[PDB]
Amino acid sequence: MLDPNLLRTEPDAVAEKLARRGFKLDVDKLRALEERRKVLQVQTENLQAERNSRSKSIGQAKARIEPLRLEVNKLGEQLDAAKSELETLLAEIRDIALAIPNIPHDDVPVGRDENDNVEVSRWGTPRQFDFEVRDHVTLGEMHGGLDFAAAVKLTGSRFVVMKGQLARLHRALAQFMLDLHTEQHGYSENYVPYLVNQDTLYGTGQLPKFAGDLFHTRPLEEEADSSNYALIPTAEVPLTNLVRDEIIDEDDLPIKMTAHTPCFRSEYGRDTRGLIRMHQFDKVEMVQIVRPEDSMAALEEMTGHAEKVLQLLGLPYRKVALCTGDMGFSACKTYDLEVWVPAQNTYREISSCSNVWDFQARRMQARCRSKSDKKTRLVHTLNGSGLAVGRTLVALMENYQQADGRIEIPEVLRPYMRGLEYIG
Amino acid sequence: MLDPNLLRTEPDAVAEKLARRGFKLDVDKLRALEERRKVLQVQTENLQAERNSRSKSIGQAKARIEPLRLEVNKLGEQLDAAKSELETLLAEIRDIALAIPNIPHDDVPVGRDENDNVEVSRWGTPRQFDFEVRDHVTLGEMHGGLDFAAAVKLTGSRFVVMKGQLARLHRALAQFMLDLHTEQHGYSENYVPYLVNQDTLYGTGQLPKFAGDLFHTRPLEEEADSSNYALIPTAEVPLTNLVRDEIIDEDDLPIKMTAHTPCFRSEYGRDTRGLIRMHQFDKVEMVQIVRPEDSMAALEEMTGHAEKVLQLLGLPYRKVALCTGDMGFSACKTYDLEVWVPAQNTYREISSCSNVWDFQARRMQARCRSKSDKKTRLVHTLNGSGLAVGRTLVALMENYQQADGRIEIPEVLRPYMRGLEYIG
Ligand SMILES: Cn1c(=O)ccn([C@@H]2O[C@H](COS(=O)(=O)NC(=O)[C@@H](N)CO)[C@@H](O)[C@H]2O)c1=O
Ligand SMILES: Cn1c(=O)ccn([C@@H]2O[C@H](COS(=O)(=O)NC(=O)[C@@H](N)CO)[C@@H](O)[C@H]2O)c1=O
Ligand SMILES: [Ca+2]
Ligand SMILES: [Ca+2]
Ligand SMILES: [Ca+2]
Ligand SMILES: [Ca+2]
Ligand SMILES: [Ca+2]
Ligand SMILES: [Ca+2]
Repeated sequence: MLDPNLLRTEPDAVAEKLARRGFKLDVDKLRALEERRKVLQVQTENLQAERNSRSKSIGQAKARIEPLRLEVNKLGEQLDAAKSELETLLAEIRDIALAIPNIPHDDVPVGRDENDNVEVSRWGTPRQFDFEVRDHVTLGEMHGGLDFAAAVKLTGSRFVVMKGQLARLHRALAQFMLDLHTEQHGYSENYVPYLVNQDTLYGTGQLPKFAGDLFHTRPLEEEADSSNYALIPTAEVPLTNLVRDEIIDEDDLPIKMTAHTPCFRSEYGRDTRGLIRMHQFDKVEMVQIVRPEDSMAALEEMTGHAEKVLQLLGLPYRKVALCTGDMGFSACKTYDLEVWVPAQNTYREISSCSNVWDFQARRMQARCRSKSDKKTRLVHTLNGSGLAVGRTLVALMENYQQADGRIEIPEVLRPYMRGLEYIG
Repeated sequence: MLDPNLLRTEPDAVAEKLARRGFKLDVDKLRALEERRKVLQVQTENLQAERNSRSKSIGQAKARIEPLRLEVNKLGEQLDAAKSELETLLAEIRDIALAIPNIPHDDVPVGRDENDNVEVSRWGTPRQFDFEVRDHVTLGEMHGGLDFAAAVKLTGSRFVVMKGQLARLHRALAQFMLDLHTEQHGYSENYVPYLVNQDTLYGTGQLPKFAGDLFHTRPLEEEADSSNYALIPTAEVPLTNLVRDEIIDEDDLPIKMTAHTPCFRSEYGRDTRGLIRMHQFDKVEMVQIVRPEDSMAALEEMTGHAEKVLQLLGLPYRKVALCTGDMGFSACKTYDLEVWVPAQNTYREISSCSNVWDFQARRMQARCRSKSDKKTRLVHTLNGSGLAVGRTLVALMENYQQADGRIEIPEVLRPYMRGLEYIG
């Protein structure tokens, strides 16, 4: 959510910044609804005042009454109707305001799509192979460790069953990422719900615009009106909402959180084969709750935390600053890490690191204050993959493959694999 | 599913064994539907034969035809109607047969409920405290590590947010269990889908009788008729279904599988406070696919594997043989492990270990064969908690608490906690 006062005082300037994302704000419709809202607000608050007054006239008459009793019930009918009308108009203005993406930061290059994104840095040298490169799918079949057909039988398409040593390697990856961020990077570990409510989804921006990208659960019989849940598309959703309706002491900031969770999404034709696009995938998420003036330094730090995973694993990658047209809804500034994928002869996204500014903090009412201060202010929120675990397994398998199909275990993972050097 | 031939040849003996579970099989209704089914089966298969014959009369006439063309379309109408009627009757017989629980094994003591269960063994001596025992909820609040209120905000009741060192301890527990079973007990590790289809749920016995105990997901827009899924209530569901529609070589048995997953259930008034009853909980599951003659020896072995977790963690427990009236739907024989819970002054279930016999194997069409053999036979299936991770955390916190609220880390977990001796 954008600052309502910023929409009221600078709508054409807001519209101009949003135009860079390819988003067209309907200033006229929004203005026409807001002008009508002010008329109905006055009518309603006048009705509220007259009802409260005639109610008080009854209280002093019933102590010192049917003609006044009928008048208060007639006024009560009219006010309830007036409030219902105003609330429908408020919901309509809300539907527009909550579908507005975040204003891009001035650091963000202007562009229409992913082809306009700018490479910032590059690390490592993609390996030169002495044999024909096998993809992770072929390697998974050779070890009998990645079974797509069994997952179609159990569930359907875009699911996988991992078996044996490759399942153990996938686990070792998540353990290594969690230990790195909690031991070296200052993140606190968390176990979170994998099902969340509507308030949580509005808070981080999945609602109202991206309901179709979620798996929704039908309400429970014994919880009929309180269990309309959705599976989390990322640990960012429950972790960021931990500060919803909180006033944090500024001395307690930054709040750095990490979690390892399955991620459920329903986004065809693109990446039909393998682990790249899945309905369920594991991801080690990093979330930072910071002071408004520290968010840009925190973005650089958190991106470096995700880069450290790829460097210790010895996986060559490139760092890309996303353009205005390729950014996600909540982001004001994003860096993507793209890992070398040998069988695809290109770099593929493995992490997305964002500064959300006060966008989710406004929706959530997540505030901070210095003990002295007469008023609070909204915090800033940041989130980044450190990393997507299935895509790391793809990168690891393809980059560490041996001529016979054996997978060399990266040195940093060997302590997590009981010192094992090769799979197979 | 029970053997259909066993219901046809010994219905009163089947009914008598089921009576011990408190289940009343309607032999009369089942017999009346089956007698009618045989009448409709003859009528239909006669219509099939006459349609196939008159179709063949057209093929030889169109080479050597309207009076015969009208006759085949009239017969086609009648057969489609006859098949539709028969299929409705088959579905009705199926609804009864698929709601029949498993026949108890003769080893199982006869009883009505949990008060008729028999203690087999006991291990360890419950600790005597020099202070008032705090429950895990109070201990969680003291460390700031178990937050129920934040989970209500994120989702609703029967969810938890674990923060910091207690979240790390919960993870260390699951890592220790997985390593024990894969390194010492001969189980192969697996990554499974946490959403499953209707076939999978029928296969392990959740369907048709326990749909209300599940969280169901609404179908996806782009997968309208193939995505009616439910969240898994246990890793037993996807793991056991891995052998659905398979013919296994008997030399490849036993197939021993393990997985660590969240478990989603919707079962009020009982265990309102804490981690004992939750909508989401982690569990390390053990599944065995064995030869029919090895299932009873496998039950003893798998129960010992779950006991080994509690012994290495130094958690006193009791082993209980469940009576006929306290067994779960699929089980023919079950042992429950009940861990000492200091704040409750009793033993509480932490594991349920079952021999399912050929019940799920029949539903799934999971078979085995010796290379010589002219026919196959159904395998046996077994499943057991090694263990429920949230309930292990309860047991660990309460049994290892210090006077000031500090949690002593059990010796076997110290390598999984970087050598840390105490939380706090
Ligand atoms: C398997 N798979 C997918 O199917 C889709 C995405 N990803 C990876 O997830 C990373 C993070 O996704 S995101 O870009 O939408 N950003 C977030 O979720 C934020 N909370 C930051 O993590 C992508 O970069 C993909 O690599 C999959 O792995
Ligand atoms: C948190 N919580 C619950 O809310 C309910 C049960 N449990 C534990 O789960 C164990 C296994 O559940 S079961 O008895 O239904 N059996 C199975 O699911 C089989 N697949 C074997 O694991 C119980 O023994 C409870 O300890 C919870 O922890
Ligand atoms: Ca501080
Ligand atoms: Ca992106
Ligand atoms: Ca975001
Ligand atoms: Ca063998
Ligand atoms: Ca039980
Ligand atoms: Ca069972």
